[PDB]
Amino acid sequence: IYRAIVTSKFRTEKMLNFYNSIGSGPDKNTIFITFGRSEPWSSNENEVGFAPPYPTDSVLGVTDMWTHMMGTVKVLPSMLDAVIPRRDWGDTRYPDPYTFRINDIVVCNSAPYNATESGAGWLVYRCLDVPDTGMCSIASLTDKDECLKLGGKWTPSARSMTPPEGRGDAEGTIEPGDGYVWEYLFEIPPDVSINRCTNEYIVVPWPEELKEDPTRWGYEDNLTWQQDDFGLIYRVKANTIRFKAYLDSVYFPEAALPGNKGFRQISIITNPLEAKAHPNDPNVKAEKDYYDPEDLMRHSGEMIYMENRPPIIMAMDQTEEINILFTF
Amino acid sequence: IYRAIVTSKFRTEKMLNFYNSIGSGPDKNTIFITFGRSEPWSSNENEVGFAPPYPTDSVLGVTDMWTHMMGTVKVLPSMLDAVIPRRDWGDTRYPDPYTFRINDIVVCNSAPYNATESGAGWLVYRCLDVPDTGMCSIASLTDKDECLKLGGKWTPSARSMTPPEGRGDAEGTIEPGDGYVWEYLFEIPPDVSINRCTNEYIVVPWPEELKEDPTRWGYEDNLTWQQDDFGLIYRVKANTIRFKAYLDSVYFPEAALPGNKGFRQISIITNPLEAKAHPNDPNVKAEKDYYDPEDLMRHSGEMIYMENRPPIIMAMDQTEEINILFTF
Ligand SMILES: [Br-]
Ligand SMILES: [Br-]
Ligand SMILES: [Br-]
Ligand SMILES: [Br-]
Ligand SMILES: [Br-]
Ligand SMILES: [Br-]
Ligand SMILES: [Br-]
Ligand SMILES: [Br-]
Ligand SMILES: [Br-]
Ligand SMILES: [Br-]
Ligand SMILES: [Br-]
Ligand SMILES: [Br-]
Ligand SMILES: [Br-]
Ligand SMILES: [Br-]
Ligand SMILES: [Br-]
Ligand SMILES: [Br-]
Ligand SMILES: [Br-]
Ligand SMILES: [Br-]
Ligand SMILES: [Br-]
Ligand SMILES: [Br-]
Ligand SMILES: [Br-]
Repeated sequence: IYRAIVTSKFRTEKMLNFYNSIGSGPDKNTIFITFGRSEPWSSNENEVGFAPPYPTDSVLGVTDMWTHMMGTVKVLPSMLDAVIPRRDWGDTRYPDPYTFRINDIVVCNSAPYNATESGAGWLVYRCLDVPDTGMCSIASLTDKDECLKLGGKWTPSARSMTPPEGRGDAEGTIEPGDGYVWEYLFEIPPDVSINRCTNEYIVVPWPEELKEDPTRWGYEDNLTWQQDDFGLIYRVKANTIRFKAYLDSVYFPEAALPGNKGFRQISIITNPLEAKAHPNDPNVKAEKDYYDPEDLMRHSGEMIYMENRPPIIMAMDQTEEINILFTF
Repeated sequence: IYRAIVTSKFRTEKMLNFYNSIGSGPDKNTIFITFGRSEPWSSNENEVGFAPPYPTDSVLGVTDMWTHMMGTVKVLPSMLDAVIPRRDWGDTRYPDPYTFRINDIVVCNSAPYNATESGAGWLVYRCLDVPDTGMCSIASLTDKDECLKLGGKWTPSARSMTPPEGRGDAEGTIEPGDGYVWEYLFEIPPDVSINRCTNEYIVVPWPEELKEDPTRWGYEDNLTWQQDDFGLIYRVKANTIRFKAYLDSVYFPEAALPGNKGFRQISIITNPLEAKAHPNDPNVKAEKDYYDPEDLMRHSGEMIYMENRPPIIMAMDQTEEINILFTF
């Protein structure tokens, strides 16, 4: 008899609680990324389009993971980035380069066809309104607000004749005139773009990092903080965390030996405990940065994510980058 | 390209994130439950089978929600409960009352058909093994282990003769004889099974309260604490939280008088702010236990949940139990 819904702001909430929960202390969580394996999938595993087996969400799956674990890397917050699907205004290398949709977060000033204010990093804007005529996804209802009395995912006809520029009005509202409307959100720093961003995704700072260094993210001229309190991740429907962990082979010389067939498994384990002598002892939370699986209480903590992929070669003191996408 | 996924523990992990993120300070959350709208949805709202319209997950939705907010109550941890689907052994008022599957969580000792021990609350066992002979999701798979390794859930053709009793062996194993293995999990105190549980949901203690006082949850003999660290919610794949809160008219005189209109909207705002004298005044995260909407800065916080229902009359000195489900 009751009609309820979890609003998308809940998807962001989860993502935030998770990111905030991480910390040192018994009151906090420590997550460890893990790698391991050697037993090659099959012969034809180095082929192109080769899909290894999915990981088995089961205790046998978990143990089959812990058995092949070769080492562990503590994941700190500075390695987690709230990210959203990247969409550059006019990138014809993908679909609909000029036609968008309401609430679509579009990036600008990242390419010659984005160039709007050199010297600044990528500027990200939100699409508030679009051109009248178009399609309402479901049913029909089309005109000035025919699909705006209910507001269903609406794809317009006419295109964006031009990228929005600057930081809009006090509320970042910009009216290009092409029948579109945008809201200036923020500015991504060069290094962040270079180091953290990708072709698929961009980074959204966290409320905290935003409140501490506003100008850094082109968030200073912003007043919507008097309302959202640095809740940008909320404003752009961010609900995805992209990791960025480097495997320091310099740590372990175990597989940094010539041959090596690399590992094919990855897993994120939360709150694993340090191997105890007398099993009837007080469990200890693992808070160091690295660990030898044997130095870790097998099965301790919770395994929230397992990954299977082709083998990855590791050298002497060669640095290997690990990235994963958690969604909420 | 890669073959990876999130395991069941990830969901539990999210629920725990939510529950633990609540409190004071900036890295924690203050959740309020709002109740509002006195004006009828329509003249037929009091008619049986009447459902109002689904709320709209849009800024308009929130503005509207606020437009009609009558009051808001702070949500305390003691009000949230990790709950899992409830399946009572023997409840012949439902399907498979004697036929279970692997990993099913059954409840015994919660009614005559369950009775196993006066002097103990509900005992929640987990089905570990079942009769070899039976049927399978995919017909062409007339074999346990076959259907076991092929995915499909196996349904034993031989029913469970008697309900599992006691706490079992070392890890909690129990074998009546009907070729149905069981694993005792924990127990549920009356004060909880009576106020917290429902027909389809049984409460499961959170780690800290399982720690704070074990024997209470029949988790005393337990040894898994030497590894899972009171992570019971993980073992049962608990990802749902149930809200138990009370709306006292006494604190909202306005909204109540000998003849009011009631309230038809409930929603949840995380981290709202109190009213400001002026827009630039630093943001004052609202922590009081209850607010009149006017005392809160409109649109502050993040509305992660909305819900509309027929009117609920809020007479003088009468409290209303407001329940809310959250799935992660
Ligand atoms: Br109902
Ligand atoms: Br830390
Ligand atoms: Br399992
Ligand atoms: Br597990
Ligand atoms: Br850090
Ligand atoms: Br286009
Ligand atoms: Br970096
Ligand atoms: Br933050
Ligand atoms: Br931060
Ligand atoms: Br150990
Ligand atoms: Br699940
Ligand atoms: Br947590
Ligand atoms: Br909206
Ligand atoms: Br909103
Ligand atoms: Br409490
Ligand atoms: Br049956
Ligand atoms: Br009965
Ligand atoms: Br109670
Ligand atoms: Br807890
Ligand atoms: Br607790
Ligand atoms: Br205000």
